[PDB]
Amino acid sequence: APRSVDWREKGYVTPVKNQGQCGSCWAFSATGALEGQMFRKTGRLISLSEQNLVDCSGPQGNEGCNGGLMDYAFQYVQDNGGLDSEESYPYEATEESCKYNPKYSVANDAGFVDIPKQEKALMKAVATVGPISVAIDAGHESFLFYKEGIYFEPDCSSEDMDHGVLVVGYGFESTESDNNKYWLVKNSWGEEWGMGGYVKMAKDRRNHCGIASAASYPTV
Ligand SMILES: *[C@@H](O)[C@H](CC(C)C)NC(=O)[C@@H](NS(=O)(=O)c1ccc(F)cc1)C(C)C
Repeated sequence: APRSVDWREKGYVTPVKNQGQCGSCWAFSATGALEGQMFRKTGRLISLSEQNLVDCSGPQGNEGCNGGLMDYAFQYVQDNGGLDSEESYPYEATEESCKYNPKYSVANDAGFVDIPKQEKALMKAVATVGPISVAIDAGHESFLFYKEGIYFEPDCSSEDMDHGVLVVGYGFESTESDNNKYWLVKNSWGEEWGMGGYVKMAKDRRNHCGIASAASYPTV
């Protein structure tokens, strides 16, 4: 792979969003990955509806504000034949009945790819595909309070992830030979969290916080 990647600079990434007090992280992770792949296919970046996924993707296994998986969201888009735009189907931070309208669909996918569970494969996918949906262990106050720099939490688990986010690139701080490496991660807690809503997460430390444990992207 390249030494560093940032897909924001290539037009693949919408602004940071805010899931509110709803356990819909998986929906924001899924729309981010689909936004990236639809841009790769068409050259147009269009913000996608998390509310459409929250309300409508139960049949694929999601549970609205009580949690879900990005792969189940990619399966819904395939099954349904579409996903509405954010503008047409705005986010309400609470589960409601399904109001999908095909007139306003702006995305589709034909399934998904699960990445092998290690960071060299994750890096290859980020470099060759675009932004990648991942699950991490975010369940520490250090993550809530993160401000800047490379996040490393001694008690992070590589097995027990609870929060879905989006890898948009990677790189290094300091001189290269220090191996001060990070994943560039878009969160869905608003731009006041973190570094404008982003976090750099420890890279190449044996899958810190599980970032390579449940990584995937949609096939468009
Ligand atoms: C993010 O907002 C979600 C918060 C949970 C506590 C509702 N996290 C998830 O949906 C996670 N998916 S899951 O399948 O692991 C899960 C975990 C705990 C739950 F209570 C429900 C579902 C995340 C890994 C996407």
